[PDB]
Amino acid sequence: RFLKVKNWETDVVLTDTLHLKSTLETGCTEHICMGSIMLPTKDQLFPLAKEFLDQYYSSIKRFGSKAHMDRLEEVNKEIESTSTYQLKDTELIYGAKHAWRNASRCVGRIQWSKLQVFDARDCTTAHGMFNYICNHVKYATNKGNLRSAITIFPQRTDGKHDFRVWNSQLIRYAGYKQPDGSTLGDPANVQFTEICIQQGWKAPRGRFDVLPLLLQANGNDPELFQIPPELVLEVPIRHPKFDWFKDLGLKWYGLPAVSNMLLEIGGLEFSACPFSGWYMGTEIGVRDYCDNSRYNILEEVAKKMDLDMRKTSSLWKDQALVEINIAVLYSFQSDKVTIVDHHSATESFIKHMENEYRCRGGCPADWVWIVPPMSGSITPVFHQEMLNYRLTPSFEYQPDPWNTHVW
Amino acid sequence: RFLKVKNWETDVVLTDTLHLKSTLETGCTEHICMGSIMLPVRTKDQLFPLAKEFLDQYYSSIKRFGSKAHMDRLEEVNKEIESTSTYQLKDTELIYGAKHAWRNASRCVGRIQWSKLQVFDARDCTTAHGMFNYICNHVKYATNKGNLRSAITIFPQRTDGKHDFRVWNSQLIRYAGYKQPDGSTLGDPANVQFTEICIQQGWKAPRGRFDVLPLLLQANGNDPELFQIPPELVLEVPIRHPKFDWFKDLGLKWYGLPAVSNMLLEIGGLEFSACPFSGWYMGTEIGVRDYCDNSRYNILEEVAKKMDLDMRKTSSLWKDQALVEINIAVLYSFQSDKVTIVDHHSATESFIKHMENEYRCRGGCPADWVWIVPPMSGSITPVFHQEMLNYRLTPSFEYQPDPWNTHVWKG
Ligand code: HEM
Ligand code: HEM
Ligand SMILES: Cc1cc(N)nc(CCc2cncc([C@@H](CN)Cc3cc(C)cc(N)n3)c2)c1
Ligand SMILES: Cc1cc(N)nc(CCc2cncc([C@@H](CN)Cc3cc(C)cc(N)n3)c2)c1
Ligand SMILES: C[C@H](O)[C@H](O)[C@H]1CNc2nc(N)[nH]c(=O)c2N1
Ligand SMILES: C[C@H](O)[C@H](O)[C@H]1CNc2nc(N)[nH]c(=O)c2N1
Ligand SMILES: [Zn+2]
Repeated sequence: RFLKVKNWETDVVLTDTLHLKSTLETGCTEHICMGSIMLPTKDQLFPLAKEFLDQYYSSIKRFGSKAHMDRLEEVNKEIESTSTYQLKDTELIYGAKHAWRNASRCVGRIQWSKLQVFDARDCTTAHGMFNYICNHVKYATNKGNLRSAITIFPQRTDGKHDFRVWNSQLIRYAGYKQPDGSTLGDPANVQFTEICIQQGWKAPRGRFDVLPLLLQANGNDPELFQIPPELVLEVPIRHPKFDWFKDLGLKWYGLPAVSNMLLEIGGLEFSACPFSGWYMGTEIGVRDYCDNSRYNILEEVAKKMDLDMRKTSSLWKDQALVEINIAVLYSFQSDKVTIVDHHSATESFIKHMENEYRCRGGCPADWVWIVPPMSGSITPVFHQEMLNYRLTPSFEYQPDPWNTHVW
Repeated sequence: RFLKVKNWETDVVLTDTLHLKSTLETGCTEHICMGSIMLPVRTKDQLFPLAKEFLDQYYSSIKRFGSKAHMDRLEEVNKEIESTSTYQLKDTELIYGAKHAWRNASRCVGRIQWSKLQVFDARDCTTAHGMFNYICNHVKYATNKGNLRSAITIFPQRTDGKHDFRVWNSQLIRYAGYKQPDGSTLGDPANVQFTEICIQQGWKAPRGRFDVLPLLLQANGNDPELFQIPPELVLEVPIRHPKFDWFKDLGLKWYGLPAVSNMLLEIGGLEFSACPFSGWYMGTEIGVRDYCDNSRYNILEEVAKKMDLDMRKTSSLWKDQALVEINIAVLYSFQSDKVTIVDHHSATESFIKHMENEYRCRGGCPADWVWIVPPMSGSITPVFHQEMLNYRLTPSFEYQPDPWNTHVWKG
């Protein structure tokens, strides 16, 4: 019930006590570990509010104070009466920053306290949503000098009036299945693109078409908006040594921005809360470019490199993977767009974990996600034991809205 | 109940019912997942149900469940337990149990091979000298001049825990590590403590970078004794690279036979505390972990220097570049010497076909994703994208504490 984690490279042992405050369930039991599974009213609301306000007032050294008691007081009266409550600005910013601090799959949490929070709780239409998201995108992009941000739309009320961004990230490329049988563009986005054409988008039918946003205000049917083209910073991918690389015609966008998660703070649920930081190079160069079900380019790059593709044991895939990843990092750095390589990011995460252990008594961390998808054991996180558990405030996965929406 | 796992690359979904047979615990709870934690004297009482569970599995596997033969065997074991407090396995039961401990080993990517395992029954062994002879014969049979064959040698079971057989080596073949007064290490830093024990026990250390360690063997709870494996039985591979002619001059070599000797084999509640087992290497074990871990031979620097990579910024990915070349070299070397080895692409692809077969015929395949995914290039292997359920089935292999921590020295 007080637990140790050991680093097997360095022999450092840390004691975790923060897990005792874990709220939600993990999916695991005493009999089965589900560590690799991607997706494992008034009465309930008052304890969630209390738990949250206690942690808030504690964080500002005023736990137990008259101002603490008066606030539980007020939120209590407000729930009783209105059956929900409204967070104060300060509470909303604290909640959002802690939802990131608590994101156990996120390697970049050393940054967690430097998060610009945009309060869009006064938004009422999808046009208003579109405006807020363009401003978020412009602020966060900052001409390539990226800054972390979140934009928080109104909280769920009765569940019939949800705000949702239908897109999974604010910026993604379209996918279209061909007469050919194959797929042009990103195969991850084929279903979403169909909904877009079906809601009226005029698809340019190219390999790298930025999808339009599909926004849902107050439970209405979602509407389509194109992000101003000049606000989507993209990077053409070249290689520092291979002049033929540019000829593949690859590009990626600078801003990773998740838009389908649910932010939960003191029992309140913010179903549209797009957030963004900056990329770790492997995300584009290993996953986006090299997954077999994504742009799947390994074979072309290997062929251009003239490697022996006859046998798996020449490690042609591995060789080409490294080159692709050198090209991503080089292209972002040349164009001065913030990016971090997986060595430097995971080293920061170990420093972060030590800080959180020391100052907070723990850091929930999901090893399956924190260890990079290439070169795992040459990053320090591979060697680091991690305990995974769920603290609130949190970001939660929620089902695709086209499955929920009644039109 | 049914549990589902999905492959995110293929959309294949599998349904697991086998987890309903697990009883041992995971370390996890509804509140904490310990899936990345490395490590998360029995009464007649507990023993008969364990024996019964095993014999029932064994008899079902031979299509004789509930037979007279089955009922007779239960009766026999039952009487033996209450008369002598333990029992002895038949040879057929021992073979079945050892094959199943491998099939159940959720951290093992090589399990497509589980039903091909040569079992050496060393239960008539009584002394450390006899253990040495048996382990030499295992080495020679398993090596097979480079055409490696899986095998396991099983020493007598635990009785009161005061008479245990133990191999003190963590693997049958490993290199010595010596800590120098300046704080540097010569040879394999993973084996420094064990090397010091050997030297203390009277081993005359060559003090080179690749000295094969002597066996340190404990029979019947006695003080352990040192033995050197005949060097002609230790097959080694000098490591060279197919295009880089300077790679040979790094002076690297490795041994061909990976042979775990510190684990405990549990079969129907009996504990085999000395049960060395061996297969063949996946290239990354040597080329990623043994050579490139910072706490092991740690050669990335020197390799990238010779490749003249840009080393001033990690973002040149120099470490990744040198990593791939080292791994090509390990595989090229073993292949060129006709020593069995498997690359991580072939091995994971075979593993996925084994896992799907297991789901169809057995209702599941417990698998530890943290260990199954290779330590380089994880997501270009198909296991990265495969959801896995980890749970504990018996017969099984378990970790045990190192014997120098628990041994009562007789002197
Ligand atoms: C600032 C730089 C950041 C870096 C380098 C970074 C790094 C990453 C990486 C590599 C992942 C895994 C993504 C994947 O495999 O698809 C991730 C996941 C995540 N990060 Fe971050 N992060 C950053 C900022 C943020 C911010 C600003 C937030 C929230 C405010 C956030 C919350 C999350 C969440 C919730 C996940 C899990 C996403 C999912 O389940 O799909 N991160 N982080
Ligand atoms: C035949 C070829 C085999 C291959 C290619 C193979 C592959 C591997 C690999 C790569 C690991 C991880 C090793 C590590 O990270 O240190 C491993 C773990 C393991 N394998 Fe195998 N395996 C093989 C045969 C065997 C055999 C014959 C047995 C037992 C009869 C066995 C039982 C295990 C066990 C118990 C582990 C976990 C080891 C531990 O916790 O340290 N495997 N397997
Ligand atoms: C804020 C942020 C920063 C940063 N550097 N990178 C990101 C990546 C976000 C992301 C981009 N594409 C895909 C994803 C995937 C999981 N790889 C989304 C996903 C899918 C599924 C099935 C489950 C789940 N929890 N998450 C996530 C976000
Ligand atoms: C039979 C077999 C086949 C094959 N291809 N490879 C092997 C390798 C075995 C091995 C070699 N060095 C080191 C190990 C380590 C864990 N990396 C032993 C270990 C350490 C710790 C702390 C825990 C644990 N369960 N196991 C295991 C064995
Ligand atoms: C099945 C497995 O959980 C799934 O492939 C995971 C593995 N680790 C991951 N790690 C990160 N960072 N992102 C991911 O999408 C995944 N996918
Ligand atoms: C802390 C973490 O569990 C540890 O480094 C693990 C990760 N995965 C591994 N996987 C294999 N095959 N062998 C190992 O030693 C490890 N070590
Ligand atoms: Zn778990």
